[PDB]
Amino acid sequence: NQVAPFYADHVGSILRTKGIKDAREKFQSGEITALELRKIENTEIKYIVEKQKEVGLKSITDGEFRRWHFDFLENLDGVEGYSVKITGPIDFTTHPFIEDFIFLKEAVGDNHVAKQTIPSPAMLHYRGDIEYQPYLDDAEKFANDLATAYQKAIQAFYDAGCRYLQLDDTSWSYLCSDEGFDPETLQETYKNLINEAIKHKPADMVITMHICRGGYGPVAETLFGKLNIDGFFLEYDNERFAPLKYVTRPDLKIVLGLITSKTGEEDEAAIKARIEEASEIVPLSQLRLSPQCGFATEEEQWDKLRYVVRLANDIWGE
Repeated sequence: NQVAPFYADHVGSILRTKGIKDAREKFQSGEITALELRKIENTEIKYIVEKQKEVGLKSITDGEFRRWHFDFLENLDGVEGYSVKITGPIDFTTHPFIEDFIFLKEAVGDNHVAKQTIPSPAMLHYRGDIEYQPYLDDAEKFANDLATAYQKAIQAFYDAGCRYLQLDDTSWSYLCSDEGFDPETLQETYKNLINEAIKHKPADMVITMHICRGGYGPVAETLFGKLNIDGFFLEYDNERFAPLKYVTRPDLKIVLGLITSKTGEEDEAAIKARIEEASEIVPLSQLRLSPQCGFATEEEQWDKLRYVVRLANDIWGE
């Protein structure tokens, strides 16, 4: 048991089955209609919903089967794909992700928690080409609206019954090495953007953040010390526990993605040691396990999940 991210949790995306694979093809082909492709998706999602439950998972997603990033953004007023172009004032009114959640929530039940993933608001700032004149003249203006667009977004998800929302942010990984563009400045615009975006976060709602590559050393100060997020899904390799754990908050749980979700190799004693090492820097009481990223062979997939469930079980629970 648990509340926020569970000892055995997962990023969210799941491998596309052949049903969803075949369908998405006939659609762009012209054989099936948008209003028709949804049904299959509904069947497929339902199939993966049960599987996450049969492996032991407590948090269940829709495996991002309907395809959770630029689709979410391009559905915000003032934004439209063509990357995403910001051509008007950012806003939220009626997003398609609301019914997709209601659907998921339906299939999950009351004995499990529905997890919803959307990109981080800072994902629009970067991968988005600002075209609007005002935002182009005043950056603060852009950040403000985008944050309200998110306050309203989150509220709409909450109202829909979401109690576990995750922000996928792959922007921090960029300013982690190599390189420059805007060093030592983005972490600020972003940290303030994120906190503002989730400023009006209900007490019973959990908002985790997936930092895709991974809590590097640089973006580790403002991330675990300044960011007002509940949990963090950090991914690690087999060969490296980085004292960057500036996490002083006894409620800031950080999920450790020690399970390879791409290859297949994998020692058990290594993971236990690795976690153990982490437990030294930050109490085991507030650490979680999961595979490194979201899955995206099927058999192998769920097997690694039951592996997460087994490990977290014999590790957590004292």
